[PDB]
Amino acid sequence: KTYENQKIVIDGVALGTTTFEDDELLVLKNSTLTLNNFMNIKLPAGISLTDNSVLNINTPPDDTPPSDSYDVKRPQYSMVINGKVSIDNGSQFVFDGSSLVYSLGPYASEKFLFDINTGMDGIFISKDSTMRITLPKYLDWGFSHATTKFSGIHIGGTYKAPYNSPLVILGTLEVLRSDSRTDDGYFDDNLFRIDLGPDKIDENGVFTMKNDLSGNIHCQGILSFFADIFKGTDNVFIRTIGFQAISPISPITVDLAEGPVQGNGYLRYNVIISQGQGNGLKLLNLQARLDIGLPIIYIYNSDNYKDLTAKAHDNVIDIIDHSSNKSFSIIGDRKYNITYWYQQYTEIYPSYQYGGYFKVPLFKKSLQLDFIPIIE
Repeated sequence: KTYENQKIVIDGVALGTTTFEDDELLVLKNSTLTLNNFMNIKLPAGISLTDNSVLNINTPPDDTPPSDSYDVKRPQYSMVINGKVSIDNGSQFVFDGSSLVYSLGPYASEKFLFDINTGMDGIFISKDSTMRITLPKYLDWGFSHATTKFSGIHIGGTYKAPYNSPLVILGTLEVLRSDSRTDDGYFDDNLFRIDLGPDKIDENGVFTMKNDLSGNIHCQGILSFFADIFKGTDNVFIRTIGFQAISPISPITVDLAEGPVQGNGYLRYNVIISQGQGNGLKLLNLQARLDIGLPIIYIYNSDNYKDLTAKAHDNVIDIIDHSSNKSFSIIGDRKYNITYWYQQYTEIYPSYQYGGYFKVPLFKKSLQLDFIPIIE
């Protein structure tokens, strides 16, 4: 169903349904389409906006006071877009989920689903355009609290051989929190993980588009990478609270001004990298402060876990593998002095980091850095 030069608001309660389904590609040209009062959006063929178009999705209002037993009996919210996403010529996709307020983090992770999972045609935002997503909030039990259940959203697609799912963000991708920083000035740990990109990238498979991640990328959550979505883009610049490179990533610059995260009485950065990472990662606003824990965590496997160590010189942080004698550096913006220590997980007490839309491999080891005072 195509829409031309129109302004239509489609309303679930007026219509008598909380499912808004469209089986054909949802095409907008010079139109503003608003979807209010829907609990389920299913667009298995994707959306295609152009010529100053606007897709507005607003989670239906809720005045219910946030409670535990309400969260159990709550209907589920789910928005799944498949196929392809295209936003061209100054168009916008504006999702707002602030009306959705949960009492506990693990409940938010199952009663809220936001899944852009495209295929061979991928996600495309022209540099004129914007994709803006305002998240729900939850009141307790965030990333610095108990394990396993970590709320997330996915922006990307799965790989289906031989077709990669491309990610082309020339414009603005912006994910916002609907809650404010705490009264102490920091975002608290009531975060969403933002799974960006595909599960894997076959450099030899087909790209209906090479990836390009040069646009305005600003995510108020824990970004999560499972494939090297940055290879082939120079001068990537990401503003986020933290991130999670579960696969090695190519050179980018990440600005952590919105970190560190406040939770359970302490501050910490949420920066994880994994085995295979090597040279090219630049961090901005990584503060060198004793009251901030875990500036960098490095997850890996080894038969001799002591093989990986860390040392900082001035503003450079070196991760050293003494087995292979290779080393790689993370380049910050201040003078750092660090110590390192280890965490080791087992097949029966595993670590799955902050979770993932795709199944996170088991990293039995974890090299953890911490700030120590600088030698005069």
